[PDB]
Amino acid sequence: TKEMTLQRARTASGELVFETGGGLSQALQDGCFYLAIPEDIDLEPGKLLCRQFYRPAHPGSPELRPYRGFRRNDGIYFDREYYQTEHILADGPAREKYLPPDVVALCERMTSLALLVLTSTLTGLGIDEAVWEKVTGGAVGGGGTQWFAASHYRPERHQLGCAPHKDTGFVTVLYIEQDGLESSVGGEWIPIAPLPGYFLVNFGGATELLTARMGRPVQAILHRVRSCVTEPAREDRFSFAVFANPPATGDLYQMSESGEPVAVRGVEEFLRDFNNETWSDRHTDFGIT
Amino acid sequence: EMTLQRARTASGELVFETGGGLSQALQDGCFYLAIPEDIDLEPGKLLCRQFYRPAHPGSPELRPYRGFRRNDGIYFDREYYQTEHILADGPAREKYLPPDVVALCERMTSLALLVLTSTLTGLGIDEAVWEKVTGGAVGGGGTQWFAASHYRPERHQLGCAPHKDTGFVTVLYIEQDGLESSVGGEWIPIAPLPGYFLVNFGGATELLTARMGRPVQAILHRVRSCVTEPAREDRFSFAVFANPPATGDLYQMSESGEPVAVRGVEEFLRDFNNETWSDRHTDFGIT
Ligand SMILES: CC(C)C[C@@H]1NC(=O)[C@H]([C@@H](C)CCO)NC1=O
Ligand SMILES: CC(C)C[C@@H]1NC(=O)[C@H]([C@@H](C)CCO)NC1=O
Ligand SMILES: O=C(O)CCC(=O)C(=O)O
Ligand SMILES: O=C(O)CCC(=O)C(=O)O
Ligand SMILES: [Cl-]
Ligand SMILES: [Fe+2]
Ligand SMILES: [Fe+2]
Repeated sequence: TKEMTLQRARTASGELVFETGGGLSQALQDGCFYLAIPEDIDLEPGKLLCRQFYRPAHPGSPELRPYRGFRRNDGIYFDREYYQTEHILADGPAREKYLPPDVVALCERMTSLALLVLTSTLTGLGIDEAVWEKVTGGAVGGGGTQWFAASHYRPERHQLGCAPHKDTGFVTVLYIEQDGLESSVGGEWIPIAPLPGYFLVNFGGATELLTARMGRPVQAILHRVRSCVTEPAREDRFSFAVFANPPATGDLYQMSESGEPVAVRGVEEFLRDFNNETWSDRHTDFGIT
Repeated sequence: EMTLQRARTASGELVFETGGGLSQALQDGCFYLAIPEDIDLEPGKLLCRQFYRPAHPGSPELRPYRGFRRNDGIYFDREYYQTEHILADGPAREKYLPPDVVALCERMTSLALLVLTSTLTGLGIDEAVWEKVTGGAVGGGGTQWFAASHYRPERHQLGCAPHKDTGFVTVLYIEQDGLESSVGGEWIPIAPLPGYFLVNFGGATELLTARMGRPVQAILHRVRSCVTEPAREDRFSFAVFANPPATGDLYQMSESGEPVAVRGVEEFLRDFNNETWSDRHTDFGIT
C-alpha cells in the first residue's frame, strides 16, 4: 500500500503558508498535513530523550543523567501492558518540573506551532474569534492543557506498536523519523511516511466534535503504529509530539448549525471513555490527572 | 455490578418487571430479558464448548459441533485477544451449524426484533420508516448475526476487545463473570443473571437516535482477561445481533424527525474493525 499524499505547509511570519496546491482546504479535508520544521529549532533534545528516558540513570555520563531514569516516575511514565509503546506524557508543569530545560524549550516551540494551526483552522472555518477561548477551554491562547509525549517502541514484545486511536485534543504536532504510522482512510490502513524536516500535524477528537455539525467538518484521523520489527543497525522506533487539549475539568463544545457554541459533554468523562476503549489498562488516569 | 432493568416476554410484548421500565433501560443502554421457559440453551452451550476443538477424537454425535477452526468464512482466531469466535449470518448458520443451534438462534433473533420494535415505538419513530432506517433488519431482513465466543485462558491477553456492538439490538447469553461496561467513565461489571439474556444496543441505534430528545447509547463493553482454569470451565458466550446490511447506509433522525442517510454501513464497519480488532480479518462482519 502506498502512503498518503498530504499537503505541505511552512510558517512565514506567524502565518500558515501552503506549498502544495490543495492548501488549508484540502488539509482540513484530509485531517492531517506536513508542517516544515522552523530552521532554527534544535530537535536533538527531543530525540535524545526518546533514546534515553527508559534507560537506568546509572551507569552513564552525568550529562545524560537528566534524560534517563524516567521509568521510575509514576506521574509521567506509562508502561503499556498490551502494546510495544512505553511513553512519557507530561503537561506543562510536569515538563518544567521533570524534563531537561532544553527539552522544555523544544516543546514550547512545537506548542506555538500547534496553536498557529489551531487559530488558522478556526479562522478557516469562519468561527467567531469571540468564542475561541470558550470552545477550546483556553487552549487556543496557550492555556488549557498542553501535553507532550515521548514514545519508545519496544521491539522485544510481539505486539502492535501503538493502540489505534484518535488523538483527544484540538491539534497534534508530531515528530517521526521511521515508517510504522498508519491512518484509516476509507476503511483501509494507509501508511503515513516520515518526511525529513517536517512535523506531521493532525486534529483530535475535540476538533472533530467542535466542527461535526458545520458545513466542512474536520475529522480526527484514526491512526496506529504497526508492530515494530528490528532492522539490524537501525535504532528502535520513537516519536515525540505536543498536543493542544481542552482541560479535563471543563466541557467540550460543538458549534450549532446556527453558529452558536453549545457545551455538549464533560472532557473528563470523554477522556475516561477514550482510555477505556483505547488502552484498557491500569493507567486509568492517563491524560487526566 | 450495574442495577439493570428486568423484562420478560408476554404475547409478543415487552413487559418490564422493574419500575424504570423501557425508558430507564433505553437510558442505561442495556437490560435483562427473561429467557422464555421452553427454550433449550444446551445446543448453544454445546457449540461454545466444542467449536474450537478438532473434528477428532470424539463421538459422532458431537462431530457437527466441532472442527470450525478450519472454516475460513465464519471462524475468527483473534491475534491480540483471548477470544476466538464464530460469526455467521443467516445463510451461513443454515449451511454450517447444527439445526438445534439454528433453531435456538431463530428464537433469540425473534427476541432481538421484539426489543427493536418496542424501542422504535417507544421513541415515537414512525412505523412507516422502520424498514428504511434499519435496512430491513426490523422485520428479519438486513443482517442477523450470530456469535459463539470462546475465551482461551492460555492466552495472556484481554478477553475481548473493548467495543460497542455495531448493529441495532444485541441479545447475549452469559453464565460467567468477566463482562464489563463503561459507565460514567468507569468499568462496571455486568453480572450473569440465571434465566435472563443480556440485551443492549449497537452503534446503529446510537447513531439513529443521537439527536432526538432521548438518545439511546451503545454501551462500551469488554471482557477482562480470564484467569486460567482451576475447577470451572473456560468462559464462553453466544449472542445474536440485528444489524443493517453492509451494503446499505446508516440513518439518523433529524431535528424535525425525518430520516437522513449519514454514512455507508461498510465504511462504518471497516473503521470499527480497524480500531477494535486491528488484525488481518479485515472483512469480519462484512463478508
Ligand atoms: C499515544 C499516546 C502517547 C498519545 C495519544 N494521543 C492523544 O492525543 C492523547 C494524549 C494527548 C493524552 C490525553 O488524552 N491520548 C493518547 O493516548
Ligand atoms: C465480539 C464479536 C464476536 C462481536 C462484536 N459485536 C458486534 O456487534 C459486531 C458483530 C455483530 C459483527 C458486525 O460488526 N462486531 C463485534 O466485534
Ligand atoms: O508514534 C507515532 O507515530 C504515533 C504517535 C501518536 O500517535 C501519539 O503520540 O499520539
Ligand atoms: O462474551 C461476552 O460477554 C461479550 C461478547 C460480546 O461482547 C459480543 O459478542 O459482541
Ligand atoms: Cl447499548
Ligand atoms: Fe496519536
Ligand atoms: Fe459486544
